[PDB]
Amino acid sequence: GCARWCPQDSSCVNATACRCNPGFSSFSEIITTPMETCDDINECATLSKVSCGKFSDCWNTEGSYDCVCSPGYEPVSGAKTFKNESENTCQDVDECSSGQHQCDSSTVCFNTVGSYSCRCRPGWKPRHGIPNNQKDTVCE
Ligand SMILES: C[As](C)(=O)[O-]
Ligand SMILES: [Ca+2]
Ligand SMILES: [Ca+2]
Repeated sequence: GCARWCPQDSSCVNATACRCNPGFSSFSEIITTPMETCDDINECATLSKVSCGKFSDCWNTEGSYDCVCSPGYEPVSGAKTFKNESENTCQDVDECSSGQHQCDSSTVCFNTVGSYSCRCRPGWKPRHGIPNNQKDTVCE
């Protein structure tokens, strides 16, 4: 059988009951009424569950979730999206060597984990207001 009144995001279990689809939850384990709702589980809140690993972030979605390397980090496996630690290959991006940085020609790019900084070349001095060791740094 298959109850046809099954609420959204749930699938029939028999002729008089339904079950929330994987990724959703309901108040009762078994839906026996069309008034019951199947709500999205936030996999990123349960701090209990394992992590995405280092340099990553958990992003919740309606019906699922995704792990992504944080800004300043990129996956060596080309896999922009992953599910667990084991799939984590987020390494830091070297904006200086990759020439992706945007330091004033008057400065020298210095790479850091997750970011990067522009420093004053020796014998040079920072312009006014703006300080050194920064992405907006400028020297004269
Ligand atoms: C993509 As949907 C509205 O079936 O959760
Ligand atoms: Ca979710
Ligand atoms: Ca970096």
